[PDB]
Amino acid sequence: MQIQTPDWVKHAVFYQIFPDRFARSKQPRKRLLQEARWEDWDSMPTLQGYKGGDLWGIMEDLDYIQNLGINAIYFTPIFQSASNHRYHTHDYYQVDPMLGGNEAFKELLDAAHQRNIKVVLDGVFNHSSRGFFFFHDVLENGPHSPWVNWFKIEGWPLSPYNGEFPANYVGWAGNRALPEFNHDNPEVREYIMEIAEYWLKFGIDGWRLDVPFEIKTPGFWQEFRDRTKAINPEAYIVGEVWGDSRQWLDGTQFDGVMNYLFAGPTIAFAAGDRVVLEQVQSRDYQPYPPLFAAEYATKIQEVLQLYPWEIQLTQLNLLASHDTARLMTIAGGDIASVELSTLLLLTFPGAPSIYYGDEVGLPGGIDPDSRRGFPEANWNQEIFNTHRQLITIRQTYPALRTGDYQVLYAQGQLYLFARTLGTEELIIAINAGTSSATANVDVASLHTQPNKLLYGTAEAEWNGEEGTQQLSLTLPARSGCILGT
Amino acid sequence: MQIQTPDWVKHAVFYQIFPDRFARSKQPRKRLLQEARWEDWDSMPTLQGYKGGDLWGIMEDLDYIQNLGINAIYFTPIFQSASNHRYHTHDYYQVDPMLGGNEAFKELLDAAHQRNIKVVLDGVFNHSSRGFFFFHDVLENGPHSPWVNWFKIEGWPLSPYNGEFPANYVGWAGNRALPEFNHDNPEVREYIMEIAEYWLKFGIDGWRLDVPFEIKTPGFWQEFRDRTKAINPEAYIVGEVWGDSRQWLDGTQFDGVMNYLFAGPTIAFAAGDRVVLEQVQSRDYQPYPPLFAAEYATKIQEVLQLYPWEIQLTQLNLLASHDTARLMTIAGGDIASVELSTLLLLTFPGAPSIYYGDEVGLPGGIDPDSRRGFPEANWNQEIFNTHRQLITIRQTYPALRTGDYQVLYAQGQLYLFARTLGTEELIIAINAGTSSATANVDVASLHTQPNKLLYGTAEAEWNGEEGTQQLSLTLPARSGCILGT
Repeated sequence: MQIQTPDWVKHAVFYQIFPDRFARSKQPRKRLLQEARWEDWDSMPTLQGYKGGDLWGIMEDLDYIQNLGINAIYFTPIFQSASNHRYHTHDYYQVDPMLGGNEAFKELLDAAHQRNIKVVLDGVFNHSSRGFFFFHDVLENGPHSPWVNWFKIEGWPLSPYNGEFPANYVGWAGNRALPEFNHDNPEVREYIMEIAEYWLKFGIDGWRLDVPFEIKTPGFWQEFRDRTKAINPEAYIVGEVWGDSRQWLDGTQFDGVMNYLFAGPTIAFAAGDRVVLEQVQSRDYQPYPPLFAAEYATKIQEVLQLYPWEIQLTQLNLLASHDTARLMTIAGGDIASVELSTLLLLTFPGAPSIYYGDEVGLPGGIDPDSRRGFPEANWNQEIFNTHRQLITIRQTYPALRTGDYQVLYAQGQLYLFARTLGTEELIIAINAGTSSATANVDVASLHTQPNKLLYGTAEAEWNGEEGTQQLSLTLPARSGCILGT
Repeated sequence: MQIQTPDWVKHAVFYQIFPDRFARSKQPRKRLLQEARWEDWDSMPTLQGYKGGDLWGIMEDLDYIQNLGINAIYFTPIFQSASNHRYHTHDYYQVDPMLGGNEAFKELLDAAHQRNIKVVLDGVFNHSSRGFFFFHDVLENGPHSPWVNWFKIEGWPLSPYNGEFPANYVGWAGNRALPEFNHDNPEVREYIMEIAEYWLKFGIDGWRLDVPFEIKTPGFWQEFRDRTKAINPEAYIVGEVWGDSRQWLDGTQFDGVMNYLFAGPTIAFAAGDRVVLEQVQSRDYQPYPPLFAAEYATKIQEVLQLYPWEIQLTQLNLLASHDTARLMTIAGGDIASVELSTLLLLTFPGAPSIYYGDEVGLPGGIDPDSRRGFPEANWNQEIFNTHRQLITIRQTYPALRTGDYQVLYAQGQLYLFARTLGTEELIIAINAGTSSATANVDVASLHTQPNKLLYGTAEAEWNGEEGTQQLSLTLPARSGCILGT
């Protein structure tokens, strides 16, 4: 049973979207009352002047997305839930009406696919909301309810909304809004597995798993993988696990996780002291303290020799997420830190992921509604071009996607590694220092001699003999470059 | 715009069913987890040994139903709601999973239709439940919720479950479990109209309207009729209104109501003193005090000259309902009262309705779970035959369905009326007394002379001259009969 992971993931460029705040469509939209008179429309305020984003919008902006060069988008939760509480699932079998429901989602899906762009959804199965039917039945029937043993019910009576009282049931992180499921209970296991299957049949391209480490019922995720893969052998399973994910990466559970273990160090190194350290994020990743090329190298090599390589190729690398401060903001505004990080991210083994906004420099606070961006131009044309250029490159050269990863130099604030697939070899260098740097590396590992600047505009590109290759590289302060040919 | 009402209703025999307590199917049923392993089934108790009724059952017993001679069944609420709280709608766009959901309902519908039997559903639109999505959003978002103006919100904060506090929102009959809608709000009007349309397209045969008199937003039910009739010109609209329904019976709203104004008197007369008078029912109808033939005649004639005749023909006559004590029980056990009432009901102008169980004598208390019957034999073969016989007759002779209604005699405890359509005339007599009775009526209204006992076995069937007809009828105590030919 050799380990296998979706090959399309291995060459994909992900784009994480927050649909409620990404884009609202143009032409009139029968948001909720689909069958409503365009005459009585002015009579219905809520629908007539709806504000936040919908799937319509996203679908309409598919041009922009694809132009950036991202071939797969993956959202937060989009199933039916109360406003700005998308994680308090109310109904898993419906897309939220305010987003356009199943009808709109269906159109986005089809639209994205004709363009050959995948779509992954965020599954929240550790807990739901008070309105979730079965919980409701329990709240409406107390002890006499048929599904009391579907949740983690402490005692009675329950105070789901009051506060000054106990609710005698377990809520995610001690909250009475996220009633936790009793995953041990096989019936629950079944209901969930069916939700996964339903959407896969619906035609979605895989699952993101919210806080999948909270669900510890043995055998769970393996079944989740079988029942999922059964429906679609090329479906992508990604757990949002911040930290050592070896428990779920033996090849029988997830295809990979959102690699925060790559995010922290990269920023620790790429931004170092510049890291704001209020926008952390310090449940999620450790982008501190600042690292030097040698510390980053040892840290990165630790990360890379941690999971089976097939999984490493289907890891979802990132620098920002809905749960964290945007990139431009976490770097105190330093463009350099943004260009250098993205450079490492887009040249790292695994699937790179961009948080909508970062390709444009859009800033993002940590909490709350210090966010927002429907991400009006209203950009940072510099950093955007970095993003689009780097993505083309990663799509132009195969070694950057599935090549190997070998550190060549790592001293002071200068870091050089090589991505190599077959005879195609590339050298990537990062000057995280403020002073123009220069390194003489013994590149005896390579079989060729990358001497063309595919990106980065660096100097000291002097090589030499062939018996035993020798290289001298000089890069401007706070810069990076890709060498090829 | 001449008044029109569904002609099929005019010749239908309705059967009111309580699906949760009518019949549970036989063969294994994947009740909730449709896609579940038959191996892990013993692992899922709730589904493995489910108790109460489902639509499967009903569908399976379609033979019995059709054998009784009922051609149209109509239920209580069956949409998603908490157990034994079917009126606390949680989701109008789903049949309750415990009943078999949309998948099972679909099969019953198809099955009933191939047998040429209609199906009407109970619509509860004046209020829902705490779990109803939009209410939930309001409970989860308080003042900041987008649909606060979708309900009747008094103030803040709300205590939807506590009790010792106000909930600052209006609940049907001062209850905090039935959050009332703001029908004035056009958006609400729209959402509802769409629910009606949805199910009609789904292929249901009309709507029963729960407490439709509580929804007083002007123009409501007329729109409800247009949008409904548009989808299906032969759809049946019935309001559950106990009392003078002239407000909704002008021909532009309902096709008729559940005629409690016929139920009360009929029992007042048919059962008189025998009426238990604890099982009333004394929000619903006035089956008291006992009436004499002359009081019943004047009362019945008042009822008949109350609505346009087209509506009278599509009125839903009844003697019992889910909201009231069964017939056999309300008559203290007196079979006579049961046979006489059914006789009047099945020979009255409009659509007759039988509450499942009454055709078998099954008893029914008023509250609570002094009910039940999956209605195991376990019958009353006498009263059943009365029911089946009388139904055949009503289906055999057209005058009993759409004929006119003329009182001939009404003195003491003896009542005689005639149903006449074209040249087909029938005489119906009721001896509500304990002593064999006899009447000499001047039947100069008739053009014929019904002299054959189609039912009832009575005596004194002596007629006479033709210039001016004269009739003498003698019936045993507590008896009735139908005369024809």
